[PDB]
Formats: sequence, C-alpha cells, structure tokens
Amino acid sequence: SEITLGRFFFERLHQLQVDTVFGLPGDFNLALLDKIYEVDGMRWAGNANELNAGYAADGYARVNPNGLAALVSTFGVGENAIAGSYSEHVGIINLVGVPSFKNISQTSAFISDPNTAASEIDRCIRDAYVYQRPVYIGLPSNLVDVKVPKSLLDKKIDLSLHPNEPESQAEVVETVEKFISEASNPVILVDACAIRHNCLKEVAELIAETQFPVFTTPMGKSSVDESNPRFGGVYVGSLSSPDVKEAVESADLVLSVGAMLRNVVEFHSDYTKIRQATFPGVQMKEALQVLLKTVKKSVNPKYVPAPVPPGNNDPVSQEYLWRKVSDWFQEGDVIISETGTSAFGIVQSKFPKNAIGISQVLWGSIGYATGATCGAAMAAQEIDPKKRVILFTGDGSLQLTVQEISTMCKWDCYNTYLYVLNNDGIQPWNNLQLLPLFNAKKYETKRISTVGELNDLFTNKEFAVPDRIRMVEIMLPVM
Amino acid sequence: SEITLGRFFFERLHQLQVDTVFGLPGDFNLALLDKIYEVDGMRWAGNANELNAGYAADGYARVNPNGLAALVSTFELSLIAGSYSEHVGIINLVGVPSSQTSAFISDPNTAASEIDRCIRDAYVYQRPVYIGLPSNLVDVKVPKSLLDKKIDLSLHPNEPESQAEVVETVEKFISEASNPVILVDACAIRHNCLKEVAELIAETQFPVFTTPMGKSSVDESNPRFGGVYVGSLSSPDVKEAVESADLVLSVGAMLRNVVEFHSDYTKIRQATFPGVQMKEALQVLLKTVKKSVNPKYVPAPVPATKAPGNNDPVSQEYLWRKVSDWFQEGDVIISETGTSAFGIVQSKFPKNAIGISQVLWGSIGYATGATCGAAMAAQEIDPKKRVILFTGDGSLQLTVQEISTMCKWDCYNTYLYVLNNDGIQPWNNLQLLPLFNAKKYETKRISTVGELNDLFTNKEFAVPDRIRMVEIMLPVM
Repeated sequence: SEITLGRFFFERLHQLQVDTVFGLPGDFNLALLDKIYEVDGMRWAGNANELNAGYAADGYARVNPNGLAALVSTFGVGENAIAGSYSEHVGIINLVGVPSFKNISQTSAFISDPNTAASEIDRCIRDAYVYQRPVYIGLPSNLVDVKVPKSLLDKKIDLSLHPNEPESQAEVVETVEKFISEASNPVILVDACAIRHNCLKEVAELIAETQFPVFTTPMGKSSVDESNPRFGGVYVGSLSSPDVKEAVESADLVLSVGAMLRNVVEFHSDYTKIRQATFPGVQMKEALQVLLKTVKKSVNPKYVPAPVPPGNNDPVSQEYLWRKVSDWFQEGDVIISETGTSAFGIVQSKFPKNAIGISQVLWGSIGYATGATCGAAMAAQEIDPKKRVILFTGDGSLQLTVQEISTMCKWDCYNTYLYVLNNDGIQPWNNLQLLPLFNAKKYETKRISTVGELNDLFTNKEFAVPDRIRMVEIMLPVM
Repeated sequence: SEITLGRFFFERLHQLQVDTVFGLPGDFNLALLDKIYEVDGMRWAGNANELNAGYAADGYARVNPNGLAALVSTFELSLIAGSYSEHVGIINLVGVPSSQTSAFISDPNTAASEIDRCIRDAYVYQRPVYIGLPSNLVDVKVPKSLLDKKIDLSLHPNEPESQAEVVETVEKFISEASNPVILVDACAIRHNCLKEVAELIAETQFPVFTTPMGKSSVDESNPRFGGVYVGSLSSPDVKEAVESADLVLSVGAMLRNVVEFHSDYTKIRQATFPGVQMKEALQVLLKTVKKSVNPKYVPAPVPATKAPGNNDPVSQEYLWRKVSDWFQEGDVIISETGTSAFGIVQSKFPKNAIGISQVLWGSIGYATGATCGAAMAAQEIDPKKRVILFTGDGSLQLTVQEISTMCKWDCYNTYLYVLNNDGIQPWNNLQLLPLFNAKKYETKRISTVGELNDLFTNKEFAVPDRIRMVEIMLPVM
C-alpha cells in the first residue's frame, strides 16, 4: 500500500506513456535502476554514454504522444544534448543521481524533504510537459528507497494550460481579424513550436477556413501535410527557390504560427506579436482555437485563393535523391535528417501525411541524428509496429554516436532505415559492416552507386516493410 | 618576428614534448586549431567526443616524460573529475566567446605569462588546469623571442621547519618500529619519486608493496617487493604482511603508526604537516634514514610468489601469471575497472613498465580511451615501446571510436586484449580494426591454453610493427 520514491517516478513516466528510460548505468543511481523492473512495461535502453542518451531521449520525445522523454544521469561523469534540447523546446525529464547548468533546463528540483518529494517530481513532470523543455530532478541515493502512499499516483498530474486572460485574447483575435479583412494576399507560415505545443489540427483547421497559401520553415517541416493543395513549399529566405521566395515575400499579411525566432501576426507559446505590438501571456494553442471560431468571416475582401508553387548508370546526384525519396515515403513515417548535406537536402523532399520531422539544423550538434534515431525507433515500437523510422546522415556524423545503432540492434528496432550518404567524407569506415558486427538478429544492408539501383530499392515492395533493421549506404560525388 | 597568441600556446606544449592535442573541433576554437599546423611536429588527434578526449589526454599524460597532456574544449560539459583525484597534469584550453588553477586571458599584456604560469602549475602540481581564451585574443601578436625564455618548472623548496619536524618524527617511529612496511601509490609515479622509493627500499631493507593504482612504481623483481595490497581483496599472505605492520611508510597515498607522504603535505598518525612535498621530504629522509632503522630489526621475508591443460579453457588465474612471460621492458600495461583491473594485479610487471589502471575513479570505458593517448605518446617517444590494453568486451563499447583514432594515426605499438566472458549487446569485436580500416593489422581469437601459450611464444607477434586485437574467451566465472 506504500511504494518506494524511486518507483513513484517510473510509475508517473508510465502514466504519461514514457516506457523507455535513457542513460548509462552509474553509482548513486544503480539502486534507482532496480525500480524500473518493478514497473510492468518499462525498459532500460542502456546507451553507450550520456551525450548519446540525451540525443536518444530527444528523438524519443519527438515521437512520444505527450512530447516527453526520461533521461537518468549521475554526479560528475554523467554530466549539450540538453543545451540543444532547451533551445528547440523538447520536454526531457532529467533525473540526476547525487550522493547522500541551471541555464539549459526550465526548472531545477533538489529532493531534500521526503514529504514534498512526490509533489516536487509531479511539478517537474508537469513543467516538462506544458512548457516542452528539459527539467533537472536531483535525487540523493538515501531517498530513492523512501516509502510514500500508492494513493499519490491516483491524484494524476494536472497538465492543463492556465487559460489566456480573455481581454488580451479578445484584443488579439479582434486585431488579427481586422488585418485579415484588409489583407489582399495573406500567407500562413508554420515553424517548429506549432508541432511542439500541439497546434497541427489547429493549423489544418486554419488552412481550411481561410484557403490561404501555407509554407513551413525547415525546422517546421512536417507540421503541414505537403499534399495539401494550399501548401506552397519551404521558406528559407534568400536560399528559398525563386517561386517560393516570391509567394511569401509578396504577401501583405503573414500569419506566422510558432515562429521560434509588413502586417506580421506571430503566434508564440508564451505570447502573441502583431506588427511591433507584443501581447504577453496569449498562448497560441487557445488563441488559434478562439480564432478558428470566427476567422472564416474575416477573410472576405473578395479574396481569390492565390495559386501556390538522369541515366540509370549515372551516379545518384543530391537533386535526384531528395525528389525520388518522396515516392518511397508513406503515412506516419519519422523522417530524421543530420546537419550537413542531409539537413538541407531533405528540405526539397515532399513528406507524406502525419510525417514526423526531426532535423536539428538550428542547434546543429553533429552526431545527433544517429543518436536521435535510436530514441524515435524505440518510441515507434511502443506506438505502432507498422510505423517506420528513417535516418539520413553523412558517413562522418554517424561515427560520433555510432554505438546507438548497437542499441537499435539490442532492442530489435526492425522499423529503422539507416540511409548513410557517402561522399568521401575523417577515417573512412566499412559502414555496412556495423549491423552484422553489432549482431542484429534480423537485418539487410545495400550499397547504392547509380540511379537504377536507387529506383529499384524504392519500388522494391519487400524492402518497404519494417520486418528488419536496414542500412542503405548511398554513394555520392566528392561535391 | 611576432607570432599569434594561439601559436605561442602550442609552441610551449611542443617545448614540453606535448606533440598531440586532444578534443573535438567546435566554434570559438576553430581559429585556434589552425595554429597547430603552423607548429612543426604537432598533430590534432581528433577524438569522437570530449569525454573520450579527456580519457585519451589522461593516458597520453601518463606516458609523456613530463607527465603533461593538452586538451582543447569549447564553451566541455561531460568531462577531468577522475584526472584531478588521481593527480594527472592535463592542460585544459577552453575556447570561450568574445581543476587546480583557473586562468581567464582578458589582458593581452600578461596573456603569455598567464599561459606559462598554467603550464608550470600543470607540470609541478600534476593536476588539470583550465585556460580561458576568448576567440578575439587567439590572433593577438606577441614576440617569438618569448619562447627562448623557457617556463621555470622548478619546485618551491619545502619550509625547513615542517620538513625538519617530519623527518625528525618519521625517524623516531622507524626506531620504535618492529615490523615496518613501505606502501607506494600512484602519486609516487606522478611526482617523480621512483629512484627515491628505490633508494628507500635499499637503505631500510623493509618489505615494500604497491596499490593497484601504484603498480609499476616498484621493480617487482626487487627481492623486498611483497606484492599488491587491495585490503580485504588482497591474497591472505599479502593481507597478513601489510596489516601485521606496526609502522606503514605510505608514499603517494591518494586517499597504528601511519606516515603518508603526499604531494602538497605529509601525514603522521592524525597529525597533518601541510606544505611538506614528498619529493624533497624523501630526499632529506634518505640522507639519514639508515641510522634510524631499529638495530634489532631483522629484514622480514616477503610473502606469496606462489604457482594447465592445452585443450582446457583459459582461466583468470592462468592468463595473469603467464602474461608476465610475454611482457618486456618499457611496456605500457593498461587495465580496465572490472575483471582486468583486479586480474592484472597478480601479474608480474617488467622493468620500466608503465601501469595505467583507473581502479580508484573507476570510470567505465576509460582504459580504451586512455590506450589511444598512451599509443600516440609512445609513437613520439620510442617506436619499440609497446602499449598493451586489457579490457572487458562491454567497457570497450563506451569509447570504441578511439580505436578508429589509433587506426587513423597508424598506432602499430598497441595490443588490444579483449577479455570476452559472455558479457549488454555482444559485438564481433575482431571486426572493428578492419571496419575502421587499419592500414596494417592482426586479429586473433583465443579459446584454449594452447592458443594463448603459442601467441606469447610467437616471436613475430611480439614486435610492434602493426596494431593488433586479441579476443580472449573466458567462462561467465
């Protein structure tokens, strides 16, 4: 009828669907790791080191329904994976084991008093979920085995947003709708925070009710079904295609949604911005819901919905890969991209419906995508066995966090595709040797030099089934 | 001629024989990494991540003549805690936007002097040293003539009184002592007190033992050497000889009548004499230590030194005893926390052997990381100098990328003995060297005594002409 404090933690993670814990086993948390095997459904990923585990945790959080992941660390050795998690808003629950970086984590919690310990853990899990940012939880070894009532688990953690103050909300939905009426050629622009703070149906509803052109950032790619006839591509300012650059920069009204950072309405998590006016406390989620109720009637200044944008033996070019990759993708696919050729190549690729984008371009922490893939893989397993997890990475980037491919093998992650873009770089490795070396129970490797080989692979129906873990090495020119 | 501040740093490292820089390239130090290729002889190791680079740097420092290694970081998280507690002089240069001693280089007048002071403190106190260098200052010109004035690395003399009081008191206990013993830990190796220890064994004829950490501090052929103390886990005969003693002369203990000689201080019973540095303390002790020895003292005998089916599987017992036959002078013997760290204890080390066994801090993956640094240091010192690693198959995985580093820099001096015991995810460990593309290599699995006995007697295998990995199969026990 009373449970250990250590167990309470893992039982809370289970309630919020976080059924994989990342980290490297270490002294002062070993007692805590025993608790995992008391909770039915939990598993210990067992990563090579902590840096890798943080990447893994991040990836896992981007695929978790609640946007949450659990990472265990230890004093000293145990602690950048969290520095780049914070700046890209991902709710990693950090539990540091301490004996018996307040900048790059939302709320610190030091569990000294076993009376308020449960409450302190709950406050941190809530803050992780709501604000979608990392959260440190200090737990001394002596306290991991302190009994607390099992009834504490029945009082489920409140994860509700504090309602927007009606006045500021009313003033924003009023003003925004005025600009919409004035707007000749409005556009919608969706960035990552739209994905993060769960505003994708809202964005879908907004595209329908306005019939405005919609574009995403690289970081906000997969926020919008790219088969939507209102989708007009990926804006990257100067580096955008001339036709996409035109459509966005021609607009007199931009409805920016979740912009991380003319008539510009920027919807943010904590606040809303209209031109140079800032309305602090106006959270986008509710703002957008209240907007959709009446947005239809605002958009009728006689607006006309605006229109929106190699030889089989020849070596596979960047251009040809990213266009033809579109044909192979399917609904629900986790598309992961590494900083480098992959991160900007994948931009031009067309994504399927309910696609999940994971491309650390903003923080650009080399090795992340391979690390992250391990987390996304394990999260997909727990969600939907048919859900495929595809990685595009340079051969170099792979090396830094290579051991997390062993983790994928250990947990029979038969949903993951490991596309390794080789371009002569570093120390060259026989990358196709990794899966058999790491002892994947079921696997397939394939080198691809020419267009013909690539076209076969994607049209191959048996290859498209996640029945085994695969690594496809794609040879590219030194350029 | 005026040179960049960034270059001055690497030129100073070169003077002190630190001809390899560890770290992962990052923004705010990229400008600094260009300077390395201006200095003739320097190379950028290029490690997989920073944690690994620190392990590498540590290993490198244990093989460097001056006990020094250079590590570059950027504004560094997962790092040096286990370097500090085991006294190793890692020079930490953190690249910042525009550990014993911290130095932030703000003023380009005292910058050179500040760098010199840090390099000196690393060397003298044998501990990590952070050096803040803002990006804007890495390209600040200074005279090349500054390099002609070599850094003073001379020790501050011990304050005579504390020194005199210690050598007095210690010698009183020695006179009273019935069965004294000597115990040598790592800091003896670190602060250059091995001839001192040799001199002390001669002049006293006392039994001498080392810690695991302090193994290779004493020539194990010395007839006064009585093995490796590990408290409760020591062999009963070694446990007896040390714990029976009424006086213990502990030398470099990192941490009855106990004299502990430490780097910054000396301890006699519960009395602490701060400022009494062991190096000079021991020199002053040796001058008069002979006459202090109890006249009644009979040199006490040294315990243990105790003692095979070719088809039978290789047992722990048999490996560590017969490994002794294969070892040679100058060999770097590295051991991982686990089966290796405590197994290697029983092994007999050759003359001028270098022991590297992080048992104290026990940071899993270290030994494989460290091996990469020791390897590169041995290359620069003596091409005949062999670097041997014993690690569990699991430990290897954590810092595996540093074997690719060994391959990249053609570390043909390193032997990678991988003790397999059925484990974690089992790997085909022998596949690593060919996957990492070692230009010259040899792999060998060893299941039975016969295969092992062949390997050690094999004359061509014993030459460091290629990088090797020997997988040794063991029972779960």
